[PDB]
Amino acid sequence: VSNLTVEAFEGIGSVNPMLFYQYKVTGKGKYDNVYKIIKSARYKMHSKNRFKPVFIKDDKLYTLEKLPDIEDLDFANINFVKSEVLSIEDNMSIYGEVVEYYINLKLKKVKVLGKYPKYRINYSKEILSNTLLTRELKDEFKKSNKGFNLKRKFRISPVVNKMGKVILYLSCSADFSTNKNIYEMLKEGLEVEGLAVKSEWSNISGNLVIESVLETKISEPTSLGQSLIDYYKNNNQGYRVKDFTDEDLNANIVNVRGNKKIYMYIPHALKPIITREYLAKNDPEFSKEIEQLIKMNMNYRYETLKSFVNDIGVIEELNNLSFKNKYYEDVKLLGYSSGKIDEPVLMGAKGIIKNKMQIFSNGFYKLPEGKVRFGVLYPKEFDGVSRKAIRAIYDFSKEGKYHGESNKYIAEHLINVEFNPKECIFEGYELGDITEYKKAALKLNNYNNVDFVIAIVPNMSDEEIENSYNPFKKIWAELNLPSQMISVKTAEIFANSRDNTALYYLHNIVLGILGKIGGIPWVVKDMKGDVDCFVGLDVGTREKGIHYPACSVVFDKYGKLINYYKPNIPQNGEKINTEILQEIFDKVLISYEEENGAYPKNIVIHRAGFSREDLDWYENYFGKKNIKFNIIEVKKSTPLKIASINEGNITNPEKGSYILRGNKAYMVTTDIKENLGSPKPLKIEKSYGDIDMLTALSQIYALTQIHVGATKSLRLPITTGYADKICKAIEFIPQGRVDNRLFFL
DNA sequence: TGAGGTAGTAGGTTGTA
DNA sequence: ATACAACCTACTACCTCG
Ligand SMILES: [Mn+2]
Repeated sequence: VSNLTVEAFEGIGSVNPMLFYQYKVTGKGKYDNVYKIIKSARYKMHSKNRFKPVFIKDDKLYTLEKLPDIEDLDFANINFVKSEVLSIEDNMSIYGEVVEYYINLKLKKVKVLGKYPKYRINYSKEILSNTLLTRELKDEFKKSNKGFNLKRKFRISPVVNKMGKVILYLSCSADFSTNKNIYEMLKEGLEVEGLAVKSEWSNISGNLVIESVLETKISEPTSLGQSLIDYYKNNNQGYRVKDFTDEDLNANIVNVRGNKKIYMYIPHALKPIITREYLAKNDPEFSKEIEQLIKMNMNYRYETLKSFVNDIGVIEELNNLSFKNKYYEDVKLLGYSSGKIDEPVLMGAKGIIKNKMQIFSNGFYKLPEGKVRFGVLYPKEFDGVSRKAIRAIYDFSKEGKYHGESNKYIAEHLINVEFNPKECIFEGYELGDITEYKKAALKLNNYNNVDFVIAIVPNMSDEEIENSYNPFKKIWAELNLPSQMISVKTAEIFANSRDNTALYYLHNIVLGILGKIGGIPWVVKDMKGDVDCFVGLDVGTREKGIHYPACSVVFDKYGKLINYYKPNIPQNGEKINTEILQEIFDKVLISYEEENGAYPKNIVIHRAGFSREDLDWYENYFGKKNIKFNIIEVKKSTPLKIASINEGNITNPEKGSYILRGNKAYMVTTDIKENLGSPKPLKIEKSYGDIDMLTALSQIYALTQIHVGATKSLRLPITTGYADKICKAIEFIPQGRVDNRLFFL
C-alpha cells in the first residue's frame, strides 16, 4: 500500500515574532471609507518606497521596516501610529503575508542563465516563472518561432501556525502569453479582426474582442477629443510610450468591443488573449509539443515544485527560514485523513458485472417501455458511409454482429429496437443554412414513425459550413424525442474501419442511445450507508446578471435515475425562494412515492452552488416530515491536486482515494495514468446531517461509477453532474411530463 | 456532437474571518 | 459592518478508450 499527499511544504525552522510598524490611513479623497481604498493606498505606498512590504490589517496598515509618513497622496494621508512586536497567535494572517513577501523577495533576485531573471514577480501569491521544466529536469525556455510563451504560474499561499512553524501551499499551473502584440501583428501584417485581447494599460471589465483597425493615425485629435498619446500622457504612462519611435507613432488605431462601448486604442497597448484556440490556429506543432508540458503527472509536478522550492533556498529575514524539498510522508501531520474507497460492486442484467465494459455481453439492467424505432438525418453527399455506419450500430444493437462478424462479446437484442431499411426513413439534409436544418428536423417530425433520432452532424471543428448540432437538438428536444447524434468523422470511422476503435465509438454510442430512451444500463449492487434516495441541485452563474433556477434530480438506493425537475415560479435573484424548495421536494416525495410505494426515509441532498438556501428551512421541513437527511455539498473545481507516494515516488493516485478533514474532504474519482495529467479531485463538504463522511464519499464515488452515457467515470457524481448538465441545457426542458429520457447524456 | 478526462484562457459572485 | 479566495461558469484543444 501507499500514502497520499497534498502538495505542501513544511518550513525548517520557525518565524520569530518580529517588530511591525503600525500605520493608520484616512480618506482625504472622495472615498471617505478607507476600507474601500485601503488597497490603493497600500499599493501606492508599497510602490513608491522600494517595494518594501506594506501589509493590510482589518482597518490599518503595516510595514516591516520604517517608512516615513507620506501625505502627498491625494486620497490618503498615511501616518505612523505605533511600533509593536505583533503577537503571532493574534495574526496568523499577517505573518503568513510576511512569509509570502519574503518568498517573493528572495525569488525576485533569482536569475536564470546569467542575464535572464527567472521569476517575473510583483510580490503576491502568483509567481510567473519564465523558464519551464522539461521532463528531463532542464530549466529551458519554451517559446515558438511565432513567439508563444509557456510559463509556469506558481501559486504560493503560505500559512503559519500559532507558535511559528510555517506551511507553504504550492500549486503549479501553465500560462500562455506571447511577447508579440497586435503592434507586432500589424508590423508583420497579419489579420486581427475578431481576436480576443487583453489591455495591460487599462483594466477593463468584460471580455475584449477586436472589432477593426482604423487606418487613422494614433497621433491626431480623436473622437474622445484629444490625441491618444496625450490620453496616456495624462495617464502618467510616459515611461512606456516615450519609447515610441517614428514608426511607432506611424501606427494606426485599433478598436475593440468592450461590451459597453468600443475602446479606441493602439495595437501596442494590447496583447491578444492566448486561448489554446489561438495556439492551434497559429502554431499546431508547438501546441502538440507543449501538451506534454501542460498536462502534468505528479512526478513532473513534484519536480516542478522541487525546482521552485530549491529556488527559495533559505530566507534569512525570517531568521534562516528554509523550506524542505520533499512532500509530506502523510497528511496526518498536516491535518487531513487519507484513505482509498472500495470500488463499487456493479450489477447488470445477469446480476453483477465484472468490468464496466462487458455489459454488452451481460445485457442491460432495465429496458424502457417496449419498442423503439430509429431514424437518421444524413448529408446527401455522405450517403453510403452513413448507411454502413447505421448498419454497423444497428447490427451491434440488434444483431450483435460486429461489422458483419458475430462475437460473444455482444449480446442479442440489447435494445428492443425496430429498424429495417426497407421499412424505416432516412430524411436527408444538405449542409447549408440553419433554416434548412430546422425544416429538415420538422420533416422528420412530420412522419410519426420515428421513435429515436440518430442525426449526423458536421464537426466541432471546421469553421466552414455551419454546424447542425444545436438546431437539431432544439427541435428534437421540443418534440421530447431523444437524439444521439454522430459526427461525419464518426461516420467515416464506422464506414472505413473494421477495428475496435469503432467498437469504442460504438460502446459510447449505444450507452448514449440507451440513456436517452430512459433505459438505465447498470447500477450499483448495494449502496454503502443506509440511504433511500439522492437529490441533486445546482444553480448556474453564467455571466453578469445571470440568476438561474435550481434543476433537481432524484435517484434511488440503486442509484438509477427516477425523476428530475424544473421549478414553477421564479426565485428571489439567485437566492432561491423557500417555496421552490418546497415544490421540488414535493415532486421528490411524490416521485419516490409512486415509484416505490413509500416515503423516503433517508435523503441525501447533494447540492452544488452556494448556500443561498437556508438550512433551517430543511430542518423545519424534514422535522415536520420527520425523516432524517444529509446535505453534502459538492464543489466542482478545486485547486488542491493530490499525489501518491511509494517510497518517495510521486505518482498520480488511483481513483477513489480520498483525503478528509472534519466536514471537508477531497477525493479523486478518475483514473488517469501517466503522460496525461494530474487528477483534479472533488470537493465535498457536509453542511448538515448525521452520517459519516466516509459513507458519503463512498456514495459519491459509486455515483461517479454510474455515469450512464459512457464506459468511463464522470468526475462529478451523477447527482451533481446531471444537475449541472441540465442547468447548462435549460432550453432543453421537457414539454409536458418532467420524467426521464435524459436529453443531456 | 463518443465522450469525458484533464488542461489552459477569459469572466462574475459570494462564504467565512 | 466589508474583505479575497475559492468556486463556477463559458468556450476551445489533446488524447485516450477489450
Ligand atoms: Mn451524448
